[PDB]
Amino acid sequence: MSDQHDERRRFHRIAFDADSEILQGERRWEVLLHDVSLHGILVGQPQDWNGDPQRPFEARLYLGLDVLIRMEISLAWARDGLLGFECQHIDLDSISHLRRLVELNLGDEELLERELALLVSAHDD
Ligand SMILES: Nc1nc2c(ncn2[C@@H]2O[C@@H]3COP(=O)(O)O[C@H]4[C@@H](O)[C@H](n5cnc6c(=O)[nH]c(N)nc65)O[C@@H]4COP(=O)(O)O[C@H]3[C@H]2O)c(=O)[nH]1
Ligand SMILES: Nc1nc2c(ncn2[C@@H]2O[C@@H]3COP(=O)(O)O[C@H]4[C@@H](O)[C@H](n5cnc6c(=O)[nH]c(N)nc65)O[C@@H]4COP(=O)(O)O[C@H]3[C@H]2O)c(=O)[nH]1
Repeated sequence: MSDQHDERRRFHRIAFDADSEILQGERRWEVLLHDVSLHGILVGQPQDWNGDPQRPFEARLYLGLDVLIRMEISLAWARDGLLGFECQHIDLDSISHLRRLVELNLGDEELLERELALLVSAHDD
């Protein structure tokens, strides 16, 4: 309840605002994306959400004018109006645009040490 916010996802998720659309079968809907990860996405639940949580969903993100990203995701969970999705497959090109978003959001060398060492608890040592 303090500075732990009960973290359960190894590392945070590049949170930024943008427009996202989800397509499941012959049905499409417009949604706002609240945050994403190199292997997961979070979105808002629209009213026209006429889909079966058991069947897969596809997500398309729109950032730049020439930046169209496509990812295939499945319903992971749903709580308080928001919906989570786990990436099952994503285009090689889309993967790179996500890398670009992560790199730019990263910024550059910094201090706080700890924060930097935190990568230790996950990967790359
Ligand atoms: N089943 C499931 N549900 C998910 C997942 N990701 C998000 N959610 C749901 O969506 C909510 C969005 O987080 P928030 O409350 O705005 O804001 C979050 C966030 O700011 C922080 N937080 C919690 N766990 C983590 C974590 O592992 N990493 C980071 N970076 N922040 C976390 O604490 C706040 C409270 O978290 P919640 O009450 O859980 O609130 C979460 C949770 O109900 C997921 O992978 N699986
Ligand atoms: N970027 C992004 N990715 C998402 C989101 N929701 C789900 N995913 C992806 O799908 C997985 C969901 O696992 P889970 O079986 O729901 O189980 C979750 C859940 O039990 C817990 N967890 C993670 N983050 C939260 C959170 O914010 N709130 C709560 N309450 N639980 C969380 O940790 C587990 C993490 O599972 P993994 O598969 O390792 O990590 C996440 C992540 O890879 C989302 O909103 N954004």
